[PDB]
Amino acid sequence: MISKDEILEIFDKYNKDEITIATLGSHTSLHILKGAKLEGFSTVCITMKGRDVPYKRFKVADKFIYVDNFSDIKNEEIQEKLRELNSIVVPHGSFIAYCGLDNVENSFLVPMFGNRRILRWESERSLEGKLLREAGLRVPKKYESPEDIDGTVIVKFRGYFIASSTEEFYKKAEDLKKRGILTDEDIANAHIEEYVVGTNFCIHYFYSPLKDEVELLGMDKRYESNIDGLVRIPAKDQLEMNINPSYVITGNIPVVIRESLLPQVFEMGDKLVAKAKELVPPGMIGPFCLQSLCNENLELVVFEMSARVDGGTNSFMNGGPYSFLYNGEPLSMGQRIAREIKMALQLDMIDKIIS
Amino acid sequence: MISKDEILEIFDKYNKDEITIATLGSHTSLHILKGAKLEGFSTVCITMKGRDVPYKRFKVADKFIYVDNFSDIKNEEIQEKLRELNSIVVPHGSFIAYCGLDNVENSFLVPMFGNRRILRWESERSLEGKLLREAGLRVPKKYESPEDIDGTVIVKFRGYFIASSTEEFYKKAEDLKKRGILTDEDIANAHIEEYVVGTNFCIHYFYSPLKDEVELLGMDKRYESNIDGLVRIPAKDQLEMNINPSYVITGNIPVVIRESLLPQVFEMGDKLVAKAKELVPPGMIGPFCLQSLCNENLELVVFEMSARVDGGTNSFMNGGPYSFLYNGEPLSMGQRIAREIKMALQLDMIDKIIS
Amino acid sequence: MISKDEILEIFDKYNKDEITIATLGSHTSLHILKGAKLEGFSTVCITMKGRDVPYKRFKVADKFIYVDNFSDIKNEEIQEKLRELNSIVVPHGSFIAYCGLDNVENSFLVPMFGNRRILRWESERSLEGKLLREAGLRVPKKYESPEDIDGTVIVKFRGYFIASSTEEFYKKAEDLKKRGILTDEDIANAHIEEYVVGTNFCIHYFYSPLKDEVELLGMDKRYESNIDGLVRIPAKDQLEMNINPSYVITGNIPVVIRESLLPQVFEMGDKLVAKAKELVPPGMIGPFCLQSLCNENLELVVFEMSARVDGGTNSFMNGGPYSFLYNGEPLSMGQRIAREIKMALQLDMIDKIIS
Amino acid sequence: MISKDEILEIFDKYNKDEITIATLGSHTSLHILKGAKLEGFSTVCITMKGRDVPYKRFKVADKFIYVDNFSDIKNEEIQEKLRELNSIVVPHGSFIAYCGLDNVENSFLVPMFGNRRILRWESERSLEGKLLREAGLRVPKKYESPEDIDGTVIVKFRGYFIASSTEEFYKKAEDLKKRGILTDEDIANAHIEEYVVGTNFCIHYFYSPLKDEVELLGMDKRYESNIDGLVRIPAKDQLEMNINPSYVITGNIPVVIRESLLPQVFEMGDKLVAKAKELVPPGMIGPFCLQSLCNENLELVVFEMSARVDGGTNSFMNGGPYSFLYNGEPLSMGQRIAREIKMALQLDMIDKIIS
Amino acid sequence: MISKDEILEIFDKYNKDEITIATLGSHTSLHILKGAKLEGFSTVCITMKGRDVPYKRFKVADKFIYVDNFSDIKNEEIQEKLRELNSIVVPHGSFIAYCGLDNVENSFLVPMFGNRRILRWESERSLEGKLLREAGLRVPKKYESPEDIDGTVIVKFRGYFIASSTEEFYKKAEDLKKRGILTDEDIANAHIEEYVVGTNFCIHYFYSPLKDEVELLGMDKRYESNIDGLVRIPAKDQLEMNINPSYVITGNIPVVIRESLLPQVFEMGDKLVAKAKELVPPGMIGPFCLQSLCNENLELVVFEMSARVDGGTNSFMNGGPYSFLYNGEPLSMGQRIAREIKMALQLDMIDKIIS
Ligand SMILES: Nc1ncnc2c1ncn2[C@@H]1O[C@H](COP(=O)(O)OP(=O)(O)O)[C@@H](O)[C@H]1O
Ligand SMILES: Nc1ncnc2c1ncn2[C@@H]1O[C@H](COP(=O)(O)OP(=O)(O)O)[C@@H](O)[C@H]1O
Ligand SMILES: Nc1ncnc2c1ncn2[C@@H]1O[C@H](COP(=O)(O)OP(=O)(O)O)[C@@H](O)[C@H]1O
Ligand SMILES: Nc1ncnc2c1ncn2[C@@H]1O[C@H](COP(=O)(O)OP(=O)(O)O)[C@@H](O)[C@H]1O
Ligand SMILES: Nc1ncnc2c1ncn2[C@@H]1O[C@H](COP(=O)(O)OP(=O)(O)O)[C@@H](O)[C@H]1O
Ligand SMILES: NC(=O)c1ncn([C@@H]2O[C@H](COP(=O)(O)O)[C@@H](O)[C@H]2O)c1NC=O
Ligand SMILES: NC(=O)c1ncn([C@@H]2O[C@H](COP(=O)(O)O)[C@@H](O)[C@H]2O)c1NC=O
Ligand SMILES: NC(=O)c1ncn([C@@H]2O[C@H](COP(=O)(O)O)[C@@H](O)[C@H]2O)c1NC=O
Ligand SMILES: NC(=O)c1ncn([C@@H]2O[C@H](COP(=O)(O)O)[C@@H](O)[C@H]2O)c1NC=O
Ligand SMILES: NC(=O)c1ncn([C@@H]2O[C@H](COP(=O)(O)O)[C@@H](O)[C@H]2O)c1NC=O
Ligand SMILES: [Cl-]
Ligand SMILES: [Cl-]
Ligand SMILES: [Cl-]
Ligand SMILES: [Cl-]
Ligand SMILES: [Cl-]
Repeated sequence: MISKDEILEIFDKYNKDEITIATLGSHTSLHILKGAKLEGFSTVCITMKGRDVPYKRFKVADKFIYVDNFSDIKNEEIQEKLRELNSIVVPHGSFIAYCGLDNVENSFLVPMFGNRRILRWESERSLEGKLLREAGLRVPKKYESPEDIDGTVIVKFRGYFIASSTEEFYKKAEDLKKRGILTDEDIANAHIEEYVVGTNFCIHYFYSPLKDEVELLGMDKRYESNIDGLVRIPAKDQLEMNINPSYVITGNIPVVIRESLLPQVFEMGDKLVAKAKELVPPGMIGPFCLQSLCNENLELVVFEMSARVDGGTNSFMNGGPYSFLYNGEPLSMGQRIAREIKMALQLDMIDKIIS
Repeated sequence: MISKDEILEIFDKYNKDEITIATLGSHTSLHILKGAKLEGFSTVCITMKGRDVPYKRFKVADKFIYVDNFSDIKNEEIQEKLRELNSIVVPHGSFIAYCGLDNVENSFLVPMFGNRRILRWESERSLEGKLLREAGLRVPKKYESPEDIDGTVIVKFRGYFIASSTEEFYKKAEDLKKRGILTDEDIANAHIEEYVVGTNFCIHYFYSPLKDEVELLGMDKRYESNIDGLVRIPAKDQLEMNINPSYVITGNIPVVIRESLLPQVFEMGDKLVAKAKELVPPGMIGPFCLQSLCNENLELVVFEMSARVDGGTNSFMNGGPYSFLYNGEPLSMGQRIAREIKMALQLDMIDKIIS
Repeated sequence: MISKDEILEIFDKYNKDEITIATLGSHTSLHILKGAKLEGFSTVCITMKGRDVPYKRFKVADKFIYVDNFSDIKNEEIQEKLRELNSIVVPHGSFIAYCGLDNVENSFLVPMFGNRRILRWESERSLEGKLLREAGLRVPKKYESPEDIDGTVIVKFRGYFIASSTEEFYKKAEDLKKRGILTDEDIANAHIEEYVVGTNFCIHYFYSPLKDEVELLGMDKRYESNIDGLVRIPAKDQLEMNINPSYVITGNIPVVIRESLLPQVFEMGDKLVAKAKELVPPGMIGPFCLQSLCNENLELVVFEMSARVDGGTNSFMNGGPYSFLYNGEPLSMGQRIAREIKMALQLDMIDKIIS
Repeated sequence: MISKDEILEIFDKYNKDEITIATLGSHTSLHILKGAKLEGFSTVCITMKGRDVPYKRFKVADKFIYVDNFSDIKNEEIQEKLRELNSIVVPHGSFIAYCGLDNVENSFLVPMFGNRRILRWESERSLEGKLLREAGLRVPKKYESPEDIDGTVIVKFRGYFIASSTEEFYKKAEDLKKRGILTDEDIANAHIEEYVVGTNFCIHYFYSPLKDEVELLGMDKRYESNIDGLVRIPAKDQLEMNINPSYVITGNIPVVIRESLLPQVFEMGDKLVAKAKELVPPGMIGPFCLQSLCNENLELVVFEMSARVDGGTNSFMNGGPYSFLYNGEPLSMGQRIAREIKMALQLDMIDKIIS
Repeated sequence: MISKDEILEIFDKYNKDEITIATLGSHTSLHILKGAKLEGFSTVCITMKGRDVPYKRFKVADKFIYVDNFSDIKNEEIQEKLRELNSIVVPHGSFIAYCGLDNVENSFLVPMFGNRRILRWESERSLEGKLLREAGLRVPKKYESPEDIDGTVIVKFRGYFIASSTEEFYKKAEDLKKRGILTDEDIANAHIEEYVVGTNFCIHYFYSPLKDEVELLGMDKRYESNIDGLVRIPAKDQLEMNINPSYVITGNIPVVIRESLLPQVFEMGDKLVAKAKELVPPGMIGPFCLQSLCNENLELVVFEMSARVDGGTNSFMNGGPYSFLYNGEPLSMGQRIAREIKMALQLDMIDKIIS
């Protein structure tokens, strides 16, 4: 429901000499907050007892807003403190979850960097797939039912698994059932897709509304448990084990793509951005991620996407190979975001970047 | 054919107050170009429609020379524009390929950073092997024919494969034949070598003719498709698949060697450089790479080498652990190259570094 | 035996205007030395013929103390040169080994950064396990004998191996016996523990006595041979091989943890530090490492620890994502150590950091 | 005559990927050019034999356009080279003079940073005085004729002189006549004004059209010959001399104002800018200078002004006390100008800053 | 009256995770505030309508506390806002004046950087002279009455004047009387001292309680009106004028002393600091200034001193020749102060630096 005009009129009651930057103490905040500081902003970190330390030892947050549980960040109490601090909020991962995405779309009355509406088109696999499909991006083939399985597939609902046949599907579905990890409910709605075999590049872009431009900021590959520990076990020993792959994100590892694939990489960000404009105006605002896999035909296949800032950006908080190129600075995505805010304020174009 | 005296006399007609740096928009250019800019140079990027974007959004090239296809970079038209811009060319990967290595050795009349002649000793496995062998470097054992196969071997001609027996060789050779990936022609000339099992360090060195010194700039490990995606599949599931490993370079990942192996690492660069002096004078000039594997006996075995700048340097465009040590700067290899140029110009020693 | 008062009285005869920083040319020294230089210190590198080059080409050491073999660093001759240079020694890895840990605890009369006593609690698996256990840290389950083996286990004594049964244990123990890699002596004392399956984070902390605070400096994952080369071989091909995993450290790869796990990460450093205070006063001083594995339940399990600086810090000599956050500098662990020294000298608190 | 639309249509035929920055090798160019380089621009310096060295040894210009005499910079030949290089021209001091201000206002068909029209309102004392007067700025009292002289006055036409009476006026007018320094022509048009006695602050501002804001960049005091050498002679000795003060600008000396006078300083820039908008639209664009004198009542009296960049900015090419405050950078005025250009290009607002 | 224990107990109720730095928008604040920001602090500027602009355009203050008149900064309302923001106050010049020094010594209940008590020993010429005299510093000779005048003297009470005889004294005293500038009241209390003829060095020191050390930060020479404008008038013309010298501080100019005089310069800071310890414990804390004159015998004579930060530090907000030497940074005095605060907080030694 949340209107833009409704948000622009909250921002107007804002002391424009004292715009702070706020976000939740988790996910990507360290460099969101550090990046604000580096751009001259004072930073507000929503945190809680037990989860505050890293924001305290990294000296990255000027003001803390402590909650009892991160769940409370939907409360009017917290929204008020945030408005009283003239904070623009930088959403992420974790913020959407603890706040709840409905609360974010119509209950969270705090100005927010980026296109609010577009946060749903990422929460929903149908919307996400629509966008990537309509944008004209390579996605893994979808499979309506386990009977369609005609190659290796991955099956999504931690409870992930791999299958090369309909038979293998239920064999495994059953396994994860008789072990409590999967309920017949999840198994019914199971999303089955082509298992793309290749190299992982989670590619972090920044669309600048001010500059009307898609920028490449960086790239990481996921570091997942247990899978990445599983495959570090020799095949002989893996076969002697009764173990299921899990794919819990635990970290990220820096990587750079082959330079001749940047034209492809940029086109992918352009296309996505150009279609998101039509489907969810104003479209992709600020940071977004294409989580892709490079098959052996040097084709990047997008198996997931983020419409906010993605966790992999943590791999370059001190800047990386790509973010450096612009101005030879240790530029993080957090800071890149802070700059857009800064510059928008300075050109009186805050309406191009908040919602 | 291209003479040095012939090149020095092209460079003389050059406005020495306006030396630019040129290269082709691909492979390693981003930091070749950015590194020039950082050293005060104005940069020329040879590019083409559709492949130009990343050099435009990274603001890394002052002048573009657009071609219809990168193939045209052999044309006299392009050579002239380059000479008229007082450009020293920085070769790479991609440049050799689109230009063609014959054209580079006797048809490309533009001054070029590094030892021109030595670019062949990298194109040819016989020369390369000679050099590494004569330099005194550990290389994987070669195998004349599939009958000699007495361990695990890798077989080179994308169409790579692994074999642990003569039988397995043809079994697989056939596989890649009946699937169009390999023609009996490639299979006949198949290069078979010891499969070295260990950790990948692509080690980037810089020989400075001015300083007469081998420098360590950085290290990456290859990120290859589909192999690195293949091995991320659990053994159980891999066995249920009918899939062949491919080894297409798609990216690079930063790594540092165990410090006690740097003496070995430096000796390897010294030896290579000292033998390349005798075999292909003036020898290794500027950037070169030993693509090695560290076996469990902490011995680095070189399975490949580059005599120009290697793609892995992209892993440290914002500088890395090793390039930092010299002056605490975010030093890339591109910039290290620009500096040599700069300094050579300033000491009037351009003849120690171009050809 | 070495007393603190005994060490403080060596340091007093020191020219406090000329404190140098010394360490051994290996392990982590490059950034220990570079970090000293960056903090204004003059640096002393103990080296030897053939192992000196990298410290010479990296221009990181002001004075070399050449030995015939690194073994000699216990000699009174070397201790004297070091005292005459007013050097505080920064221990590491390699230093403990060549010097010998007994020699370090009671024969090495040179001031040393960090808690001397605590270097043993890392050399001994019983002490180490006590500390991690008492600190309240997750460790892999221990197994008294091969008969207790009831899951996958790893077995430690290069000569490492994996087992999923008592039968498999001896099958493999025998293998490594009949191949000379393992003697019945090692096999008897074999340490058997739960094979933790997950993502490797070697987490580098710095306890500051001055600031009384645990800082997070960085993280790497080990790059080991042959294992990490072994698992890069396709399962089908691995099965056709007769090859044993080895786990020789050859390098390190940068990684960042999922941000929501930093509270856990910091608590682990706090707990360790708080227990080391009681067990080995003054406790953990300066750099220490928890070498952990993140299981799929996002629990970090510590399978090893260093009480001095760990080799992985080499992954961020030009600084990393975490070290950056403090002051936006390319901060290495070597430099972080130099700073503590510097600052201790300046506040006249050298007794909080040497021993 | 020169139209804006006329200029915007020259700029359109410009390759927007290759905008260079050009100016004349003199006056303030060193930091105009260096500041461009630092912002990523390639720089064009118009120079001539004998006057080129400092731009060559400072490595500040990528391309030189040599003229026979700086006078030629009006020629169509030079305008074409400049248009072909996609150069935006940055006017100064010296450029106006050698080019001639008429040629600049209607004959110089090269895009130019800042408000073209406003360059006249600085060439003419009547316009200048109007502006400062209408802006509401303190100026020294004007004196119609030598008979009005009722205090100390300075008299302007090198040929300057000071008078405290009508009698003294002609006494001195005669002196400079019978010595050839002044012709009866100059003496007739002599401008006579109140001699303001106080401290010199030449205050360099930057109006940003993008940010719609007046910024304080720096301050210098003039270093003039012979006056500043004259007054360094003891009074006793000066009286024994027959010497006339001259006021030839030879250099500049850095100074900072008393902080409590910055509100006054900023108001002066605001007022000037706000009136220049009405009188000469778009008004003051970019760099301008109020050359003032602080009387003992802490009132700043403007005795001169520049509507382009003023020579004093040379006092802070490595940045100064005020330019630092914004981002802690060594920010020069040249660079501040380059940034505006850069940013205007990036927001597609080149029409707010060229003419 | 204000107690330390009384202040330490205000600071305890402070959120130690959110210490801000506050001061008054004037005098030296720009670099006090900027220096805080650079050290990670969030900054509070007390300002008022009309005087706020420079702190707004320099983006140097995160939070403004607007007053109706700077006088109000004594109000409990303002003290509360400041305590609620966890602000340590950095006194200066302007702050003492608007707040009133009595209010500062016993009515201003906000923690304050430096030794509170010592602010009086600077307000009073008797205390100041005692300190400089007892410290063992060269001061100009004092003159009890105009009859003692036996050389050139300067006479202090804007209303300053110079005299070389008793006769000249009253001649001039009368002049400034019959012109309203001096009342018989001021003339009675007139302070008469030796006119020291030499070069002005206002020398800015920083005593660090943490480091127990006097540091040299920088040096400026005063730029005063009308005197410095007066002496720029030729002697002949000055004699034709009826003008009185005034000495209103309007600005500052950077200068460096002859290096061989630094031993003297440092001794002067040591002595002052060592005597201030005895006379006003804890003594000189943080920034202080010796405003001296170098006579021709290379002896520095202190004619004034500041016990807080002096306005001349504005001459090096981007750092200067001396502040650079420590760490090669553009270190201002504001930042040097912020660092002491930072570091004191980090070593839990806030009691060594506040009062
Ligand atoms: N189509 C696919 N082919 C191969 N691996 C995949 C595919 N989709 C996902 N994965 C692996 O499983 C992990 C979880 O996938 P997914 O849940 O889609 O990403 P996320 O949970 O981060 O949105 C991915 O990081 C990737 O490594
Ligand atoms: N002797 C070998 N042992 C194991 N792996 C190898 C060997 N040679 C090559 N490889 C793997 O195959 C990839 C392709 O090898 P190669 O074609 O020699 O390198 P490039 O194509 O980059 O010159 C390498 O990056 C390496 O990972
Ligand atoms: N409990 C475990 N589970 C899985 N892998 C392990 C375990 N312990 C060690 N390893 C692997 O074997 C390597 C050697 O382990 P260890 O010898 O304990 O470390 P280090 O030799 O560096 O002290 C580790 O780097 C890790 O990759
Ligand atoms: N009204 C004045 N009172 C005192 N000095 C002045 C006055 N006007 C000019 N001067 C001095 O003479 C010099 C030349 O003045 P002017 O010619 O107006 O400046 P410019 O030539 O730089 O435009 C100035 O730099 C200043 O030092
Ligand atoms: N003893 C002296 N000899 C010569 N000049 C002096 C002397 N004392 C002060 N002055 C000049 O007069 C100015 C005002 O002096 P004073 O009022 O003592 O300093 P402040 O007002 O800054 O405390 C000084 O900046 C200096 O230039
Ligand atoms: N790559 C990362 O480091 C990363 N960390 C967290 N996420 C995502 O962030 C969301 C919330 O993060 P968390 O559980 O740490 O609060 C999760 O749905 C997870 O998919 C990540 N992935 C993408 O944002
Ligand atoms: N490591 C890398 O990122 C990398 N990228 C490209 N190359 C080599 O560069 C040559 C040309 O590169 P490309 O196909 O991107 O134009 C290829 O033969 C490839 O082996 C690479 N390897 C070595 O130069
Ligand atoms: N991770 C690393 O790069 C690393 N390099 C060396 N070490 C340890 O350092 C010790 C001595 O090192 P070296 O063998 O290079 O002299 C060894 O016991 C080894 O376990 C390492 N691991 C931990 O310190
Ligand atoms: N302050 C300076 O260094 C300075 N240098 C040159 N100017 C002005 O510049 C004009 C041209 O300079 P020049 O003679 O160096 O080419 C002159 O009218 C002179 O008044 C200066 N003053 C203002 O622009
Ligand atoms: N040197 C300077 O720039 C300077 N500016 C101001 N002061 C002193 O500061 C006090 C208050 O300053 P103000 O009048 O700008 O608010 C005055 O007594 C003046 O002597 C200065 N001198 C010493 O602090
Ligand atoms: Cl992102
Ligand atoms: Cl290379
Ligand atoms: Cl460590
Ligand atoms: Cl200006
Ligand atoms: Cl001071």
